[PDB]
Amino acid sequence: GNNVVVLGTQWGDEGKGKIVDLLTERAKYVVRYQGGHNAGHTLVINGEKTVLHLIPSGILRENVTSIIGNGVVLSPAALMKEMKELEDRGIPVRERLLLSEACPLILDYHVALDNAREKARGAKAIGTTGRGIGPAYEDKVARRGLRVGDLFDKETFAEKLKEVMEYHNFQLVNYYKAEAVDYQKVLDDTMAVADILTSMVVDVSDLLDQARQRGDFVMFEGAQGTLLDIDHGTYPYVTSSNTTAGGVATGSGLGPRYVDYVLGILKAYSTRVGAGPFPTELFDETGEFLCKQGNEFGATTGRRRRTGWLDTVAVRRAVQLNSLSGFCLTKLDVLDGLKEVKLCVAYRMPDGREVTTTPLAADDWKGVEPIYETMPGWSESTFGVKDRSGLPQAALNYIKRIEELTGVPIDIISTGPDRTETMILRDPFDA
Amino acid sequence: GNNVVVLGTQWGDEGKGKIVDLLTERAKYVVRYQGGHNAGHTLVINGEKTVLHLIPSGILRENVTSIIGNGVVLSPAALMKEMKELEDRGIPVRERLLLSEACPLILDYHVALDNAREKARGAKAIGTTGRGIGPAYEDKVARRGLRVGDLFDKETFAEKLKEVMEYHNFQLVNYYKAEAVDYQKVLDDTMAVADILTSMVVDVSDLLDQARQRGDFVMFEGAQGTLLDIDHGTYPYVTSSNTTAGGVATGSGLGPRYVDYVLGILKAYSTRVGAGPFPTELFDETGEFLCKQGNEFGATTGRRRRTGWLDTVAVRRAVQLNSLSGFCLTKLDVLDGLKEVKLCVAYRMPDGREVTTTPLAADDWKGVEPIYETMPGWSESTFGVKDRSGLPQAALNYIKRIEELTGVPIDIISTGPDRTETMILRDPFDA
Ligand SMILES: O=c1[nH]cnc2c1ncn2[C@@H]1O[C@H](COP(=O)(O)O)[C@@H](O)[C@H]1O
Ligand SMILES: O=c1[nH]cnc2c1ncn2[C@@H]1O[C@H](COP(=O)(O)O)[C@@H](O)[C@H]1O
Ligand SMILES: O=CN(O)CC(=O)O
Ligand SMILES: O=CN(O)CC(=O)O
Repeated sequence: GNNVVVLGTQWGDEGKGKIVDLLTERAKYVVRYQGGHNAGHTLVINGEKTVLHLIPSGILRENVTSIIGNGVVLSPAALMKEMKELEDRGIPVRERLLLSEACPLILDYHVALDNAREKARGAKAIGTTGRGIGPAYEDKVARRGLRVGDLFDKETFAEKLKEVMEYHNFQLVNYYKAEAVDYQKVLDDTMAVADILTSMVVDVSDLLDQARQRGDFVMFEGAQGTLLDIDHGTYPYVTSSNTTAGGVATGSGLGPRYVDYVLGILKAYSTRVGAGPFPTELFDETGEFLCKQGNEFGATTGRRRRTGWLDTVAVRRAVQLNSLSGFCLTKLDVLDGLKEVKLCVAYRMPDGREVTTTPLAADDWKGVEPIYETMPGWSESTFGVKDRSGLPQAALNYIKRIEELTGVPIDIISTGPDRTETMILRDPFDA
Repeated sequence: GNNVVVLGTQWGDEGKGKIVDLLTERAKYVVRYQGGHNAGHTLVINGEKTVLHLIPSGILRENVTSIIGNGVVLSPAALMKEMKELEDRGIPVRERLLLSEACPLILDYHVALDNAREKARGAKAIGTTGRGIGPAYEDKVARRGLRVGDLFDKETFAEKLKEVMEYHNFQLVNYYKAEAVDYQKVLDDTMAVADILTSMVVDVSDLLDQARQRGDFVMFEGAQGTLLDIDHGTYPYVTSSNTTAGGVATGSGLGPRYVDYVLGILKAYSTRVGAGPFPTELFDETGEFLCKQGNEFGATTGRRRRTGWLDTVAVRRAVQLNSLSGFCLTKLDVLDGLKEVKLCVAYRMPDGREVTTTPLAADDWKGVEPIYETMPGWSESTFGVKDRSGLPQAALNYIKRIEELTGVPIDIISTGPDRTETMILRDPFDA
């Protein structure tokens, strides 16, 4: 399919950046349909790293026009930050990148708010990345926010800005007893980058309609993961946007009927950053082993990531939700050395029932325990293996049972962080 | 296609209820994927009216399970209100209707907030329906809201409720100098309907996955219209959810790849309720004629609706956005008697350019004027005509040029408010 969707089947941090960069070879466009700079999509070409946060993972490819769609909450400061960094490394970000005038803006006050609300939660803190994501999405739905296109008239912007900040500060100071963030300062910072963004502005939905009509290879890149969906996730321990493929047509403008292949990025084991349910969570050396080996530390915050065995149940939901066409198995080599391996095949409900369906809101997950199928590990090395013939029978079996369990094929297998340390058993643009 | 989407191509009030009720004949399920009780979907069977607001338009059909998906913001009070009304007329609402535990709740404080913010806008008021829609969607994205599933434990609910209201009231009283809405009262009202909703709760996304796998006829019903989309609409004069087909997979849980046919409901002329851009707006007898004849008055508020000629440009956007498979032409008989007819074929930009693409945010629409193609009307009557042979050549021509202009076929033509006063030139479930 020309229009391929690559998204996180778990809780984010499955390894999407690498796959977007990988598959972008034949693509003319890469589009982010949601999230913000809360992400940390890491690219490694020949061993040279690049951590992307807001910038689409097709930024290091001459042929690709990277696009930040309307669904995405844009932080002027972060964008400017990333560009220079890439520009200093030979990537003409401004010739490659495009953005929607529809994109919500994230400003100083959104972070202050993001932090007050979090603190306000005491023990019940979500573990948000503290980037004003939550608040930015709020102001939007409220029809009170600033989008990219408001910079079109700096006069009315400053007026609109004064009004909105006037409002937020009363709450910051008067309710949260927090300091007020200054209007003139945020104004000054904003209006100093205004001209840049506005020049990257294009009609994204009309744009993609033309590519589709011509048959161009479009790649929509997701951030976060299925279980962090604002609707379908473990509410309220979720992100503020829709991380399920449906957010593709809403935050890009593409016809829902034009999505061709939904590629699910599946890490060989689970991880979570931020508070929230996680059945297959391990608190033993096996879980610490995964931490040290998969190098599970937040790429935006640097927070230690919680680890666990693969959960085919939370995954099976992701499957149905995104109409996944196939999987890309990431970090399988992190399993090397393990004796026994475990996938979660079902959940034991607190009332004694056994189910193969996940609960919904965070509360509903309470006494839910995991049922596993233990499998033999493999001492052999898997790192860098670019073919199955090099994958040991166990590894191969683990993979197959996963397909069997989910009914979805492991189309690509990633055996290392570098672009080349991978296997494409089926190409999404082909099949 | 089994999975048919029926949505508003304009600004809502195109006549969706009637088409949902119409086409539901072979459907097992009807799903609302967004909106709230801000809608007013009117059904007329043999001349008997039923105004639906939150209840899906497949509620008067024995064979159909009506579903209110997770995208929908649910007002406990409105639901209870509608049910009794239908129950008093022989519709066993509780045996027919199902709802998602994921659904956001709308309470007293959301309306108070909705009204303060509106007032707060002075002249720049949006013209919201004042049903707490805006605020309900806000609390959700904020991860501070109450969803249906919180009623699962009334103890923690009351606690969660106390906290949220505690917060809103400080702003109502302290900022907006408005009265505080009482916690115990809202608690009392809520907990008095708690058991009803919770018994209609089902797993909607898992549910629809099974129907899809079996090949059931599913009907997703939209509310509002394409130009009221929170992202793609005339921001901030929009609604707080996504009225484009992409909101189908996000507020239902259906795989974006499972939508089969997007049916666009197109009224023969335009209308708008609430503030906002409307190029083809008429302020002359022709525009008043349409008002009196199409009986254009808000079905939720009873507000006089603004009228205008058909705008193929605002429509052409809707087309691309929703990947429309076809159109259903509504209210064509309202045109009877007119001498000349006019469709908007392009816009004259304020800088002198001529475009066939619509601007985005409300501001961007400023000096935008419409370019028309005038056509001969028809004195003949069109009301009740169930076939083309009865449609006069002019009418027929108006229809064809519309297809030509948009590149999408008028699959169904509605010649009156009653279920039977229609024409299905192509059935969506068939083709
Ligand atoms: O890209 C990400 N990867 C993993 N977790 C994330 C990512 N972005 C946000 N989160 C989680 O999203 C939740 C809410 O934070 P938000 O994105 O800051 O609004 C917390 O559990 C965050 O850790
Ligand atoms: O179903 C509807 N039909 C037509 N206009 C609507 C409908 N629902 C909301 N609106 C418009 O939506 C805008 C914002 O109001 P909201 O839906 O109250 O949040 C105003 O222009 C409303 O008139
Ligand atoms: O790659 C992104 N991170 O792991 C999320 C974070 O640091 O919060
Ligand atoms: O049918 C719904 N109305 O026209 C909207 C309203 O009354 O605001």
